[PDB]
This record gives sequence, structure tokens and C-alpha cells, in this order.
Amino acid sequence: SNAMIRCAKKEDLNAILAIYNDAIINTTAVYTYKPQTIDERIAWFETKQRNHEPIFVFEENGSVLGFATFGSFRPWPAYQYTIEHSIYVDASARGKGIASQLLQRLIVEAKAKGYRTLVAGIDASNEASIKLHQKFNFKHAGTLTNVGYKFDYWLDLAFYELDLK
Amino acid sequence: MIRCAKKEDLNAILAIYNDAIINTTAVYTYKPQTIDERIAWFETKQRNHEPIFVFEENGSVLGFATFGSFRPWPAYQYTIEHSIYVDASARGKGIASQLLQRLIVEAKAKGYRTLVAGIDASNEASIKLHQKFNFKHAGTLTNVGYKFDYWLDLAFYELDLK
Amino acid sequence: SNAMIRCAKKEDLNAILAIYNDAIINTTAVYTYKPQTIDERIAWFETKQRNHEPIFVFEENGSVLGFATFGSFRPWPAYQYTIEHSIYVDASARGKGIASQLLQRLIVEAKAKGYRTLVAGIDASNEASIKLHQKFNFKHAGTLTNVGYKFDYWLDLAFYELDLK
Amino acid sequence: MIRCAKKEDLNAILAIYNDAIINTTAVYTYKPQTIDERIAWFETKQRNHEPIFVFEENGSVLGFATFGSFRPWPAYQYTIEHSIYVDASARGKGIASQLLQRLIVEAKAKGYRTLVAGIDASNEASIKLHQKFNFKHAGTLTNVGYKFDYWLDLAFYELDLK
Repeated sequence: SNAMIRCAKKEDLNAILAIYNDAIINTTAVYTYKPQTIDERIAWFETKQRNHEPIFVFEENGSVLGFATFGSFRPWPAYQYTIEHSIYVDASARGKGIASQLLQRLIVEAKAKGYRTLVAGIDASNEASIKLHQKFNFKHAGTLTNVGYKFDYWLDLAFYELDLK
Repeated sequence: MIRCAKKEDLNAILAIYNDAIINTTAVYTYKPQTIDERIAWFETKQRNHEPIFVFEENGSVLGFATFGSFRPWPAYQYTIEHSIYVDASARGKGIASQLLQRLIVEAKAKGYRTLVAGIDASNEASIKLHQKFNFKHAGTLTNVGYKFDYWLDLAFYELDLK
Repeated sequence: SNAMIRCAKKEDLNAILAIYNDAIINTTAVYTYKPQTIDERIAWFETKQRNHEPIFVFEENGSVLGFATFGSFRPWPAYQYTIEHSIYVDASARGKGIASQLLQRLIVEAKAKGYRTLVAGIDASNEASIKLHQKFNFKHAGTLTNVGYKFDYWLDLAFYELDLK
Repeated sequence: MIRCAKKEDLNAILAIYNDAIINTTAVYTYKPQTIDERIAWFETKQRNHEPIFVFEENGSVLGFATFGSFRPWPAYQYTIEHSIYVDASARGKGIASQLLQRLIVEAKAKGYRTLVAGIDASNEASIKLHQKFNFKHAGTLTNVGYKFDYWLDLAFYELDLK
């Protein structure tokens, strides 16, 4: 039972890709329709590396079972102390507290880099994610109704926020 | 008259925008925009077929308005975020209201479902205006911005276009 | 500026009544239609006294500007460590932090009496109350839709909860 | 057969109820009910015109069900909370489902808007049953109950009767 949270590396990308694409195909966790390609994912990784944005993976028994990152919330200079994060856990690996460990690590990194405000965009249907965020003292800041459309129904996006100060 | 913006409008638009940058929390930016960035913005919007409207009176552009993507993921397809800016010397004339009205007309015509405004929590006139046009307060993100040495709260207001 | 939070007394009831009835007439803060009578309010007070349930008032310059209490959440013996509270502030006295001071006092009393769980039933429209409760680390536990009917529209009741442990 | 309960049913009902008190988290009560309290409950429900249904088979009451007030304030007028109890020896027979079906029929006929179930978070069969009848999980209150030396979570499930 060799389990560890570490920064992601290039050799992780394929695993990461699979996880992400599963989420695209089966859930509203990603407001995307088409599976991402490996080149798109590699460009994403290189861009995160250039921007000094973290990517963490949860790895167990040689397998990447989850990943997490943060970056810009809205693209305007005065949002500089605000970041938005995302967390994805393999569907075969749920119930193991992997999301919780990833979020914990994200928060420690966010505090160490001096950000003020951490934002989660969570689909209103994502009950486990909402519960997890409430556990870490995120406050529900609002809900934008009918902002998304997927699987033939309208989607509501809830914003949760943590004051890192 | 409210008409679509043309390249010849750009300088005036820039001025309005930069005033808002320098003096208000209406734009979460610190440094003035340059005319080159504005021109690039214009051409990009022409390319994306996003509308830009100006309010013109006595040959002078007194306000402008536009809408575009709210968040950049494909499933946000039917959601747009709008922006309105009115010349500081042209307040009180109902310009922002006429622009918002025009934006809403354009948004319905193009088949969008949801129109979103990010309004600074202190912009009470804008809030009152959007309430008047039946926008609902969707929420408020606190301390999301930082300008003029203080923390800024962003209120989200939404209109269902259906 | 003589301001104080104290336990309520009989001589407070008239003031309390007015506040309550204002809330009945103008808001969804009380799922009641008809104004309460002074005898009903006195019976309420006597009952709270018999049950050792607290009633606090915020008093300033000789005037009761707010009141607050807690009691049973659901009537079955196994809910004994759970209480539900309510807070009412005079409409002429809003924005003074009176609700916040009352809630603070309620929480200290709840902890001192060994309860585990404090519950707020808040109308989904009551934004100030929701914000106040989030401030004191209540978690939104759920929302019952169309449970109430008042002023010709359907009402949603949100539950917020604080773990007192 | 599912019929309205009669006084002669009460003893059987009591047994069922008390079993649930003694062995499960289905009733947030510690001590067995007495037949006097049950009779008072029955007469009170007759008075309030609240329905009580029993599932009867081979002359034996194998389950019962009822609904009544959810919260005690006038504006909760169109909301009811229901309860279903099935004999422990009569599980697997679809009794709870037939009772719920009957309750829903009765609730619509009487013009209620919202039907509410308080279900212990560990009662997975009840949850699955209510999901089957299109109840929505409205929320969960954690640590609201205490029984058998542990903390209990109450899930609320709701059906819009319109």
C-alpha cells in the first residue's frame, strides 16, 4: 500500500488524460463535450510549467489515481490574488479520501504562494464535491443557473470560496 | 442613436475605457489600455461575430457595450457575459439603460439562454439598473479583486433570456 | 448608547410581540399568516420558562431592538442533543450587528448546556440571515422546496447546521 | 389488501412500531409505546382527518403507514410528512412500496403540494424505495439523532405532488 501525493511529471500525463476524459464522457465535472487529446494535455502541462502553476497527483501502488491543479479565476490583473482549483479522482478509486488529500495539498500550496481567495466551480449536482468543500470551510458564494448545457439538460454552476487569510 | 461600433469609434471607446480603469472599480485592470490592444480587441470581436454597440449623440460616442464568452469551456455555449461603459460626463442620461436594452435584444436574437453581469458590489447604480431589467442576484464572490489598496467583491447578476 | 444583551423578562413581551408580528405581516421570516396575541406570547414565555429554554433580548437606550431563542428541533426523544434557534431584529434596527450578537449568545448558551447540533430553518430568500449563519460556520445541510406558501408564492426552507462539538 | 386502519388493528400496529423502536433507527424514540398512547394517537388522527392505512394479508396486519404535519406553522399547510412501517417478518414482499403508493394517491387527492420523508441515512432500502418513486434527496442533517450509542444522520426526501 505505497501511497503518496507528489507533483505531476510528464510520465503521468497519459494517466491524467484518461481520468480527465472519463470525466468528460460520463459526468458534468468538465463542461466539455469531446475527449481531450494527448497533445492538448501535453501543451496544458507545459503551459502550467511556464506559469509556475502546481499540478499534484495522488499515486498508489505505481498508479496515478487522481490529480489536482489551480490557476487563474478570471483574466484581469486585479484578480491576481484569486485562484480557481480543480480536482479529478479516478472513478475506480472513489471513497478513499483522495479528493480530500488533494484539496488539502492545494490549500497548503495556495497559502504558501500568498493567494487570498480560492474558488471552486462545482456543478450543483456534484454532492460529494460540495460536501468535501464544506468540510474544508469553503462558503457557497452563489449559483449561476442554466449556465451550462450537457447530456440534453441545463446545468447550474455553484461557486464555493475559501478565504486563505 | 445606438449603432454598431466602427473602427473610427475606437479612440473614443479607448478614452471611456481608460477613464474607467484609472478612476473606478468597473474594470479589474490597473494600467491604461493602448490603442493597439483596443484595435486587436475590435478585430477579434469582428472575427468572433460578437456585437459591439455605441451610443452616439451630436457626433460623439458617449457609451459602448458588448458581450462575449463567460467561461471558456464548450458547454457554456449558451451563456454570455456583457459589459457596459458610459462616459463620466454623460451620466444621468439613461445611456446604460438603452445599451443594456439593445444587448438583451441582440442576445435573444442570437439564441443565447443566459446573460451574465459581473458587477462590483459597490456599483449601486449598475445593480439598480440590472434589477430594473429583471436580472437576479446569483451570488457574490468576496475579496476576489484588489484595487486602490482595498479588497473587492464581485456580484454576479443573471437574466434568463427564455 | 447604553447597549446590552440580557435574558428576556415579562416586561419585554410587548416589545417582543411587536417585533414578531411585524415579521409575520411583512416577511417570510415566520411561516404564519395572522398576528400573534399578547396572551399567546405570554403563554410562550411561561412555557419557555418551564422548559428552561433561553430567551435573550438585545436592548439599547431602554428599547428592546431584538430577541432570540432556541428549543426543540423535532419532537422525538432521540433528537435531544439537537436544538433549533430563531432570531428576530426590529426592522428599524437593522445593520447594527444585533442578529450577530444574538446568535453569538445563543451559541455560547447552546455549548454550555451540552447540545451537539444547532439548526436554523432559514427561508431561501433570507440572504442576510444565510450570510450571517455562514459567518458563524453553519453548513447548508439542505433545502426543502415548496414547503411553505405565503404572499401567493411557494416558499423553500433551507436548513443550516452548526456542530457545537 | 390495503385498507384504512381500525381500532382493532391497533395492537398489531403497536407491536410493529415497538419492534422498530427496540431494534432500529427507524424511530427516534427509546422506550416502547404503550397501547394507551397508541389509542390516543389513533383518535387524534381520526379527529384531524389524517389517513392511516394498513396492509393486511391472511387476516394479519403486516404493515402500516400514515401522514401528518411536517412542521407546525400555518404556512406549511400544503406539506405533509409520511411514515411507513413493515413487520420485520414480512420484508421482501413489496409491502412498503404498496403503502407508499397508496399514501401518494391519498396525498394528491387531498390537494397537498409536497410530501416529505425523514429517512435515517443508514436506511438504504427506504432510500432506494423513495428514489424509485421519484423523491428527490433534499438534504441531510448530520448528528441530529443519538441512539444505540452513536450519532444519527437524517436524510430528507421530497416528492412534488403537482
